[PDB]
Amino acid sequence: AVLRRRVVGAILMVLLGKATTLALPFAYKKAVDAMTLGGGAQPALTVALAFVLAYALGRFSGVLFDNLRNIVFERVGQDATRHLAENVFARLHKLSLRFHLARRTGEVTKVIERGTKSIDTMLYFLLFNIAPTVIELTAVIVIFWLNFGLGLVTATILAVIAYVWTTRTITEWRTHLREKMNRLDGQALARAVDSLLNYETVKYFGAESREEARYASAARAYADAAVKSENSLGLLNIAQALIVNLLMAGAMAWTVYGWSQGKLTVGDLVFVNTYLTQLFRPLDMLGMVYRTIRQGLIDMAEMFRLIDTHIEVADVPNAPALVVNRPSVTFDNVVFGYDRDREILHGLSFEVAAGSRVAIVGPSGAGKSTIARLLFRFYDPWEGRILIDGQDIAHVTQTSLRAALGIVPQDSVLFNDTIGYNIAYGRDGASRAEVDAAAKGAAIADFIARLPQGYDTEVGERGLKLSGGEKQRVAIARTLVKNPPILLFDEACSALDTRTEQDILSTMRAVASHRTTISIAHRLSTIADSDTILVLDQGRLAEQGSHLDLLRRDGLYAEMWARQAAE
Amino acid sequence: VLRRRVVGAILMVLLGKATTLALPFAYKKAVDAMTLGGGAQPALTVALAFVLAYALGRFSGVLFDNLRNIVFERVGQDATRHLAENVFARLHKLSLRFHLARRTGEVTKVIERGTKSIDTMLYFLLFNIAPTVIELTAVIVIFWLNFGLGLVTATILAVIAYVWTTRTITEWRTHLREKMNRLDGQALARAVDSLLNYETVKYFGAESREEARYASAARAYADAAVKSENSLGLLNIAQALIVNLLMAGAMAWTVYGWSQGKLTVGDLVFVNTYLTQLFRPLDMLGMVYRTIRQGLIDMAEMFRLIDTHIEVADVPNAPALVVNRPSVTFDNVVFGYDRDREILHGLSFEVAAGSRVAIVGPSGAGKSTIARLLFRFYDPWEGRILIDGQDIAHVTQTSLRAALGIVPQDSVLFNDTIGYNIAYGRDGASRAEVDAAAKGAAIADFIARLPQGYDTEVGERGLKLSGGEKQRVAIARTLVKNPPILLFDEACSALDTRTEQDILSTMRAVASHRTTISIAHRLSTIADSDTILVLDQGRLAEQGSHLDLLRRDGLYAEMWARQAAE
Ligand SMILES: Nc1ncnc2c1ncn2[C@@H]1O[C@H](COP(=O)(O)OP(=O)(O)OP(=O)(O)O)[C@@H](O)[C@H]1O
Ligand SMILES: Nc1ncnc2c1ncn2[C@@H]1O[C@H](COP(=O)(O)OP(=O)(O)OP(=O)(O)O)[C@@H](O)[C@H]1O
Repeated sequence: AVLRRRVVGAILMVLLGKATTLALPFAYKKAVDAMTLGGGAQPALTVALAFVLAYALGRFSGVLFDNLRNIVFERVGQDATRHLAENVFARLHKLSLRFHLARRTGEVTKVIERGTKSIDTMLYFLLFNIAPTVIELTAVIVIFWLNFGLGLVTATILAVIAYVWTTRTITEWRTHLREKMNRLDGQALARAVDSLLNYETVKYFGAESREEARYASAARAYADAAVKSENSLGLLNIAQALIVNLLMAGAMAWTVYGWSQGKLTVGDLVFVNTYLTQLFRPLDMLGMVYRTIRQGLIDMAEMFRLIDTHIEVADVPNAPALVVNRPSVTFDNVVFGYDRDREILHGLSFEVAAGSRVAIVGPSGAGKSTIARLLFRFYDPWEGRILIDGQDIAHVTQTSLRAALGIVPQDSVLFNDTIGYNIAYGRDGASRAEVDAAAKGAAIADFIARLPQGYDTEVGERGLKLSGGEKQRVAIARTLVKNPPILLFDEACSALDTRTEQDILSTMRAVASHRTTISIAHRLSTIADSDTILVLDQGRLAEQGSHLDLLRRDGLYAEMWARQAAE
Repeated sequence: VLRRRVVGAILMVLLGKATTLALPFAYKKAVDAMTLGGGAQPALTVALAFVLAYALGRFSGVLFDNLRNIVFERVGQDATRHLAENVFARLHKLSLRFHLARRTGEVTKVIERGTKSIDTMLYFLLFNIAPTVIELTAVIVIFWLNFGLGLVTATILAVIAYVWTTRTITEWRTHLREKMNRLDGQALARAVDSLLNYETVKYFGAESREEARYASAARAYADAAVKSENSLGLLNIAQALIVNLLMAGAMAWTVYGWSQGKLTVGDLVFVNTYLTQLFRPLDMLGMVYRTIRQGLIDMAEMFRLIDTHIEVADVPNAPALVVNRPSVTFDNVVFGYDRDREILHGLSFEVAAGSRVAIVGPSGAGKSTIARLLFRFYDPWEGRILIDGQDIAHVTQTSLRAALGIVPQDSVLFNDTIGYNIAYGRDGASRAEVDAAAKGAAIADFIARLPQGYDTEVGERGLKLSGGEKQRVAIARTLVKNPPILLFDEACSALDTRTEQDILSTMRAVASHRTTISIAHRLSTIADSDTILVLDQGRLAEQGSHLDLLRRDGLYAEMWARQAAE
C-alpha cells in the first residue's frame, strides 16, 4: 500500500489511547502508597499537582487521541468509501436489462445507501472496537489472575458468557424486527419515488390526496416497525446494563468483604473500583459491536446478493471480436419470450443483406422492438440464433457487437445537460465538425441556430424541455455521430412532421451508401421506398418483399396501406 | 393524545436528575460516617450504602436513559411521519417548471438530510434545553448560597470563552459543511442521471466515461468531507481543552481551599462530584449546538427550495368551473417558456362544444404547448383562455383539472399492474368501468390473452409493455376519468392504423356530448375531424374541414400532399 504509514499511525494512536486508562490507576496507587498524611509539608503540593495532572491531562489526551485518530483516518476512510461507491456504480451498470426494466427505484436506493453507510461504519468499528476492548479485558483478567482473586476471574468469565448469550438471543430478536423495518422503509421510499416520477400523471388525474394517503400508510407502518425495533434495542441495553452493574456490585461487595474499613492490599480497593468505572464501557460496547456487526453483515449480504445476480448476457470465455466487412443481419428460427409463460416471438427467420434498406412493419405489439432488443443482445433467444456478417451474436464479445451497430430507440432518454453534450455523446471526444454534420443531417442546425445560447440550452430531465420532434432529432444526431455500419431506427419519426422526415431521409440517401439500415414504423408513407419490407404479426414473418410486390399480393401490408390511404 | 407520554418522559428525566443529585448526597453521608465513629451496625450500614448507592445509581441511570428512549420513540416516529407527509405534500404542490428542470439526486439528498436531521434536532432539544437550565441554575444557586463568589465568576467566564470559541469555529465550519453537502448532492445527481440513461449508455457503450465522471464527483465529495471532519475535530479538541481546563481549575480551587483537609466537609466533595457529573453535559452541549446549527441551516435550505413561490396559484376564493357547453377559446394568447424565447405569440381560435378538432402544423409550432397552457401548467404572458365563456385563471385548479382529460405525448405509468393504472382514472374506479375502458381502448382481448393479465407487472414507467399497449393504457385511464373535454397529444403515434381506426370507431359510436381535441402529424388520423387548425409560428393560419382546407390550396393542402406522396 501507499498509505500503510497512515494506518500504522492510526494503530499507534489507538495504542496511545491505552495511556489514559494506564494513568488513571496511577493516581490512586500513588495516593494509597502513602498510608496517612503522605508528604505533609513539601509533597502535599506534589500530590495535588499529581491529581490535577492525572485527571485533566488523561481526559484531554483521551479526547485528543480520539479526534486525532479520526482526523488522520478520515482520508483513508473516505478513499475507501469512494472506491466502494465507484465499484458499486460499475457493477450496477453491468446488470441486465430485465432488472433495470422491472426495478423499483426507491427500494434499490435504500438498499444501496444502507449498504454503503453500514459497510463504512463496519470498517471503522472493526479496528476501533475489536482490538482495544480485547486488549483491555485481557489485561484486566491477567491483573485479577496474578492477584489472590481466583473466584473473580471465574465469575467474570461466566458472567461474560451469560452476557454474550443474552446479547446473541436479543440480537436475533432485534434482527427479526429489523427485517420488517427495512422492508417497510424500502416500500415507503419506493412508493414515494414512484409517486414523484408520475408527477404529470398525478396532476392530469388530480390524485394528490390519494398519493399522500398511500405514502402516509407506508410511513406509519414503517414508524410502527421502527418503534418496535428501538424498544427491542432498549431491552437489550437494559439487560446488558443489568449484567454489567451486577458484576460491578459483586466486585465491590467482594472488595468490601476483604476488609470493611481498610484495604486488602495497597491498590486493591481503589484499583478495582476505578477499573470498574473504566470497564462498564467495554462490556456495554461489546454487545453494541456484536449488534452492529450482525446487522452490517446481513445488509451487505443482501446488497451483494442483489447486485451479483448472474447477468443474463455474459461473454463466452475467449470470445472473438465482431468483424464487420459485409454487414448483414440474419434470424435463424429465433424463438424468444421475455417470460416463460408468454411466448413473444415464435419461429422467425429472415435475412437482411449488406447495404439494404429494410423495413419491419406490423400490428401493435407484434414484437418488432423485440427484434431490436434481441439484435443488441439484451436477451439471449430460447432457440435459433442471430447472425451479423455470418457470425453468431452470442458467441462474440458484447463490446464489439454493441459498438458495431447504432440503434435509435422508440422512447429516447437524454442527459440533463446541453443539447451539445447529448449530441456529442454519440462518440467520445467528438469534434465540432462531426456534431455540426449530425445536426444538419438530423434537421436541428436551423433549430439550434435560432435558439438563444442554442448549443448550451438545457434539455431538462430525460430531455423533456425539448419537443418530441426535437428530442427524436437529437437522438438521430447522437446515432449519426456514432457512425455505425448498421443504423437501426425504432419509431424515430413518430413525433416529427412529414417535412423534417423527408429532409432527413433525403440526407441519408444522399450520403449513407455503405450502411445497412433497418427501420420499423407504422406510418407507411416513410418506408414504401425501402428495398424489402417484413410484415411481422403475432411474432411471425407473414409477408416479405418490395413495397410494390406487397401491395400487389393483396395481403396484410396491402390492407394496411389501403387503410392508411383512406380519408 | 400522546402529551401524557412526553410528560412521563420529562418525569423520567427528572428521576435521572434525582439519581445524579443523590450520588453526592450518598457520598456526603459516607463522609459523615467517615468522621463519625461507627461500629458493627454503622460499618455494615455504610458498606451496604456504598454498594447500593453505586450499583443501583448507575443501573437506574442507564435504565432511565433507556426508558426515556422507549417512551420517546413513539412520539419521535410520529413526528417524523408527520414531517415526511407534509414534505411529500408540499413537494407535489410545486409547479411544472420545477419538476421539468429539476435534478433528482440533489433534491433527494436535501430532502433526506432535512428529514433525518429534524428528528435528532427535536431529540437533542428536549434532552438539552431543559436539563441544562435545571443543572446550571441548581449549581449556580448552590455555589452562591453555600460556596464563594469567585467560583461562579470563573465558571461564567469559562462558559463565555467556550461559547465564543464554538461561535468562531462554527462560523469557520459553515463554509465546509455547505461545500460538502453541495458536492455530495452533485455527485448523487450525476449518478442518478447516469442510471436513468442506462439504455443510452448501453447503446453507445460509454460505461467507462460515466464511471470516470462519477469517480471525479466522488473524489471531490471525499475531499470536502475530509476537510469538514478535520474542522469538526478541531472544534472538538478546542471544546475538550476548555472543558478540561475548567475542570482542572475547579479541582485546583478546591485543593487551594485546604490541601490536607476541607474548608467544609461537603465543599470539596460536592465540587469534585459535580465535576464528575458535569463532564458529560459539557461535552454533550457543544455537539448538540453544532448539530442544531447544521440541522437548522439544512432545514432552512430545504424549505427555501420547497417554498419557492409556486408559479400557478388560484385567485383568492375563486368559483368552480361550471361546464354546460364545453368549448375552448384562445384570445390573443402570447406565451413563452423562457423570457428570452417567445414560443407562442398572438394565437386565437375557437373549439365549440361536441366538435372533434385537430391541431396540425410543423414540428415545434407549439401544439403540446397549447396542451400545457390549457391545463394551467403555466400562466400565459398576454391574452386569455376560456372554457364555456369562463376564464381559466379565475377558477379553482381542482375543478379545471378534473374537467379535462389529457393523453400526453409521453405517457408515464406507475410501477404496478395494468389494472391499477387503468383504475387510476377516477378514485375507487369500479372494475366495470375498468373493463369498459379496456374495451374502449382495444385491450380487453389483449389483457384476456395475457397470463395473469390484469395483474401483469408493467415495470417502472410501463416499459415492460409495448408502445401501442402503453398508449392504449393511457387512453383507458383517460376514459375512466370521463371528462367533458378529451385532449389527445400524439396518442396513436405508436399504434397501427387498424387499432387507431377501431378505437376511433368505438369512441364516435359511444361519445356523443364529448368535446374532443386531437394533435397529430399523421394526417390519416385526423382527416375525418370536424375542423382542423393549422398552427404556424404560434398562430392560427387555417381552420376548417379537411375537404375545405384541401380545396383552399393552403398550408394544410401542402402537408397532406406531402404525406400522401410515396
Ligand atoms: N419545458 C420547456 N422548456 C423550454 N422549452 C420548451 C419546453 N417545452 C416546450 N418548449 C419549446 O416550445 C416549443 C413548442 O414545442 P412543442 O412542445 O409544442 O412541440 P410540438 O410542436 O408539440 O411537437 P413537434 O415539434 O413534434 O410537432 C418548442 O420549440 C420547444 O423547444
Ligand atoms: N419486460 C417485458 N416483460 C414481458 N413482456 C414484454 C417485456 N418487454 C416487451 N414485452 C412484450 O413484447 C411485446 C411488445 O413488443 P413490440 O416490439 O411488439 O412492441 P411495439 O411493436 O413497439 O408495439 P406497438 O407497435 O404497439 O408500438 C408486448 O407483447 C409485450 O408484452
